[PDB]
Amino acid sequence: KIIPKPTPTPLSLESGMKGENWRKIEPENIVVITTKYGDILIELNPEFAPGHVARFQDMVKARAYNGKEFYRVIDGFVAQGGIDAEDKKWPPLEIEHEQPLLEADQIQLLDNDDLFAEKVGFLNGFPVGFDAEKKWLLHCPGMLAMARDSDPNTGGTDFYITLDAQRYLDRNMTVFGRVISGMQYVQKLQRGDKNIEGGVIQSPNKGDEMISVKLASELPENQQPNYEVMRTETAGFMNSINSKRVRSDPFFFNTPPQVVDVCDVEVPTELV
Amino acid sequence: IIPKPTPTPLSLESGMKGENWRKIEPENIVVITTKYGDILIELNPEFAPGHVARFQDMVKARAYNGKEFYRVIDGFVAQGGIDAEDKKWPPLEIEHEQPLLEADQIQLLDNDDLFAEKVGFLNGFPVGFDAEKKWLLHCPGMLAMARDSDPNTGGTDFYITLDAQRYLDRNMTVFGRVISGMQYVQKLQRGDKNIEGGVIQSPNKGDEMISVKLASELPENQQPNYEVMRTETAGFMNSINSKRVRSDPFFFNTPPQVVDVCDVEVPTELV
Ligand SMILES: [Mg+2]
Repeated sequence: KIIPKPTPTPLSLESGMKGENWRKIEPENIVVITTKYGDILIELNPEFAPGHVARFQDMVKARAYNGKEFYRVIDGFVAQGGIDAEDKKWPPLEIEHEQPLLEADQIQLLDNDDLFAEKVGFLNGFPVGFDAEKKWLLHCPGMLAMARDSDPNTGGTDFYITLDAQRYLDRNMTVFGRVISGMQYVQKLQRGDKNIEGGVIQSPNKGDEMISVKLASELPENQQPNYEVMRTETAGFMNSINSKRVRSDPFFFNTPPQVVDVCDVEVPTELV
Repeated sequence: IIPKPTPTPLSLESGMKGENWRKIEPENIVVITTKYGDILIELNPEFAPGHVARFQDMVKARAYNGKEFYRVIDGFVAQGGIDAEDKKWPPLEIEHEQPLLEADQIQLLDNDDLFAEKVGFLNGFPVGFDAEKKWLLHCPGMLAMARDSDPNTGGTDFYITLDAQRYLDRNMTVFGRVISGMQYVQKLQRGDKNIEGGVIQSPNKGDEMISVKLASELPENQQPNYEVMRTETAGFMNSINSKRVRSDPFFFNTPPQVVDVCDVEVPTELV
């Protein structure tokens, strides 16, 4: 029995210690992956993939990922990890590769070209593509998505983090999170070889361990890492875009083009 | 200021792989030994002969041995070098671009690019060009020379791109590409971009370049022999079209027939 996708919920816009131009990340949507290198922190996105977020939370709370491995890692591509097995406790999910575009959705359009989509921009701090009917998350670097088999509804336990942009995967995979801290540790993960079992790390060697995985909500509040994200629908966010397009430093005797790759735009995200 | 010399064409000596491949000359292979493993880089005197010669001189003088990747910003660049003033190594004239030659056999990428009107490949390197000039692209895993605001101030300290930094194109001397050990570059100790521009702070130190050598400094049978596919040949198109045309039923939404010039992998093999 494949688990059907539930209805999406827009991300909370609760004001934080910062101005009304920022939103609090809810603690249940913060995942802390502890590796020997340090902690990888991820913001989950139930606005695009509520079914996968719920599943991920369940597995994390159930300690299902503790001691598991990033068993498949290809440099410059993705770092993939999970239970590396089928478990009757965790049946497959319906794919959540895109969502209906809603009238309430406040997308900040990026007013320069993109190679893969006619329209790209930002929605609640996440990079997105959209058309008249649909919206989807972009496979920018540091995005969390669910691995699957050829049939779309086969994902549900094993995930990957993008090491570089993989835009060709857009609208074919369930993206349900983004890295907000510790991306450097993802980059330290033991690599496999793409020409050997598709990057699966081979015996006698094993991928680096997920020593523990928790939700911030599992910690007592006074130990919870408090994160806030700039609201990308505000005028203040444009600077984060115009700083990369308009480069006036005398360093440049050849003025750079007024263009920025949507996946290079950094959304202000701060620990509070 | 050391003036820039005339560019020199890359060797097209055929290898074990055949006439559609070229051997990389050992003098144009740099081996950076880290605690993680070896980073190998192919130098490009076709674009930056002056910087290549300088870099070769410093490597042979063992000037980089025991030095650090002292400035590293995740997703940006890993910068290393002597991190000091040295009278032995005066600044070089910038080599940020070269005249486009009719003899240049550029393989044009026939899809859009965000930063340049024409992009493609020249002797296994990503390039941009117009009517008059050609330049190397700041794709990931490219080696370039750090400098100050004045163009002719580079010459000792270099950086390796961790991700594409195309906005730097035509403003910096790019003079090499990583051909092996990119994963080790990604393991390098990081600094913090909001603290001294990513310079790693005491008591911590950047990871050490334990040794830096040219392959040519080794005896022939210990030299790593690398060959690169000639990008002007028809065989190279697959490396492009494999990523543009994805017909696998895995994709129920067929990807657009487009590839970022910096995502194209030029066949490069150890033999
Ligand atoms: Mg990139």
